[PDB]
Amino acid sequence: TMIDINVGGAIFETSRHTLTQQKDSFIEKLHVTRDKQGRIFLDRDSELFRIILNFLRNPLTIPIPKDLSESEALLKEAEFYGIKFLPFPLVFCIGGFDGVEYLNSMELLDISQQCWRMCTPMSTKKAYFGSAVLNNFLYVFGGNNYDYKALFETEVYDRLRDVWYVSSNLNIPRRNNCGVTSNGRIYCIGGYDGSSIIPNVEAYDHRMKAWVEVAPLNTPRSSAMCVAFDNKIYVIGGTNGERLNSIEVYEEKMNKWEQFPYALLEARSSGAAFNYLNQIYVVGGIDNEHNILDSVEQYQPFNKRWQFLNGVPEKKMNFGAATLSDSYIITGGENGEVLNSCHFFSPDTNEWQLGPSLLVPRFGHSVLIANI
Amino acid sequence: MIDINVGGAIFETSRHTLTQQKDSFIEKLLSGRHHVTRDKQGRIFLDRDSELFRIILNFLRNPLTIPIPKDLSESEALLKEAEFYGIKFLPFPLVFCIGGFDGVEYLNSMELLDISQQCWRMCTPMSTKKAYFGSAVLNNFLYVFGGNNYDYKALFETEVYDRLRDVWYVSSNLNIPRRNNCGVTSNGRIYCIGGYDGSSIIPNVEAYDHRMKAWVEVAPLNTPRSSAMCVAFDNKIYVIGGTNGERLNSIEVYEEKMNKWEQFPYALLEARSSGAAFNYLNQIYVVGGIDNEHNILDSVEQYQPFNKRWQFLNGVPEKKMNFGAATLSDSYIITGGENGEVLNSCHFFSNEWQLGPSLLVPRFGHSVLIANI
Repeated sequence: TMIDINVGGAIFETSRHTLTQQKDSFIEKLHVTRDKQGRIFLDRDSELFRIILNFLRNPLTIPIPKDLSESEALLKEAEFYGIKFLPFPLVFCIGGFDGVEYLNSMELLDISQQCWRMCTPMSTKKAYFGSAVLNNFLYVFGGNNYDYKALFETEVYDRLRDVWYVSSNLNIPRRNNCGVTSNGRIYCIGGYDGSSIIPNVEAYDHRMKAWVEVAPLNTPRSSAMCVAFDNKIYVIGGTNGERLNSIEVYEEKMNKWEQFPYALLEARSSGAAFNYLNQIYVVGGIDNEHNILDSVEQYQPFNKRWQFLNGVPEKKMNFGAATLSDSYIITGGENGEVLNSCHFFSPDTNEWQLGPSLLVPRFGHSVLIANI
Repeated sequence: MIDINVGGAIFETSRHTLTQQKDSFIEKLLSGRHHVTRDKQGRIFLDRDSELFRIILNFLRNPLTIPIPKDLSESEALLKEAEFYGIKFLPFPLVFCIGGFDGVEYLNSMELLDISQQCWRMCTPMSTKKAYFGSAVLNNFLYVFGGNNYDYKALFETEVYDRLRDVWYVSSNLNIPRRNNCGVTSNGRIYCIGGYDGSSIIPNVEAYDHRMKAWVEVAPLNTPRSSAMCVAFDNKIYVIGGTNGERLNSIEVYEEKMNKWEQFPYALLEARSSGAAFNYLNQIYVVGGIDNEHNILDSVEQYQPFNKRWQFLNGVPEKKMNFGAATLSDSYIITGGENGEVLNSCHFFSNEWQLGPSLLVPRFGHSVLIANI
């Protein structure tokens, strides 16, 4: 059957099938407001709707925005309508160090082909940088290479236009800083400014289009792990001369860091932390006896203590990692040797499934997930 | 955290994991919208293969990693099983472009349309290079049968592509070798219709039965055709147009229940071969080709059974014949072909025509096949 819709004065003729192929989207859900001639009416931008409708008419073909603004405009619009351009996540592996060279190369996990393919490189070669996703653009910031002990540059990846661009500079150049997204902002936490280990924390606001400094950590930390959920930011472990087992909590709403009452069982840096439901996880890294770890710690809010789980199949530090909808993926790292190995963790079993291997073995790199 | 009982084996998991695919049969089960059977210990119970479920459950826990079957048997067993649960291993269709002729060489190469990168990528080639072969999908395996190259005017060989295992293998031989034969799947069998046997234009029709593992001959066409166009819907098979020396405009309908081809009362007014036919809802569509006045066509004809007549619609953005083409959900894809030059262009049809990405290797006499695993 065939629906007419009025979007911002423009009329679009389509079928019920086309507009509701995506369950629970806003357009599918839509007494509604109608125009004089009876048609469903949306006071939204017609041209953006047009592009989205052509996408829905053939979902094998992804829109190509004409510039940065329409690209940002389109993703925002699609989010309002509840539309996804791809029914699977895009898993990216960025930068790092290969053993002798710093890298600007990027790898994308090809679900169809069940392997990693080389993808679009960023402009600056670097390892050990903060990274995060904001409105499904990829952000990388800080880091170091052969020309600089610490960097202030921020690069941003626009997938739909397939291009990297240069964004705002960090106030304090640093490496081994932690990046996390919390409530519409990117936070840049701790690290090493080139001469000392710092407590400083910066926030990126996209309306401001700028990095601004916010409340610092109570303890300087480099190579800490961070994770954000439930309007809080957790910074875990890291090193200031000794590896730490302490944890600081940022109440986003109060711009205040408090000490977290429950330390790690194993003090560590250069690992990774993540979140599933109410629970926090910590994986890999290196301890204060300089041992590279495979151990995993889960924090159970019910019991208010950290407990170990089964470890990762192989020990590693300075890997790239990120959570997906079902899983947690881990890529590369170092452990005596430079690694290309990848594993998925399921909170359904707390076990680790082997994944496809990176084309270029690397550490000090990042993993980011785009859900466009 | 749910416990489920499959073939006596117990699996501990979550509702989240088992309901990720909306409206799958297993989601309907674990969401209370369909009668469930339970065991004494209370758990949901499924009288099915335990090992196949294990493989599927591991898939569901990480849908970025696709199961690799250990052999042909399990590969078929798994797809059949996933189909029962209503589960797909990929959330998009796999669109393949196979074989053909590039202008100078016959091809065994196959291209896969990469949705992520929005381009065509080279895939696993079949073992024999050929153009003008019949093709079809059956239980999400790709089949190719017949064809020709510089060494053979016609073929009886059938190759089959298994995507989960990423391998081609040989199947049963055709009874009558052909090139310029037409392929269709109807009620569990692949049909091989018409063509050129190496010596003449023939009317013969063979059906492949997967249980018997044999091509078995059935009722022939009333009129020999090579390069005809075919389609199956409403439990019937329609063969349209083609050539026997001159292009034809006649159309034959096959009733399986009577093993008989009848003439279709509404012929094309305009005769053609080397095109394509397809189905959307109740209507028959016919696209491109070449007429008896030797014009390479871009026209599209729709048959509306309600009004009992053929009508033209919006054409293909360009004229082409001997292209590969296939239907997706809501859409229709058309790739390559010839119009003086060998083409690599692609287009999607709904009632408009959208431009697509272009093939790596321009080709005609090839097929397009779609796997939905």
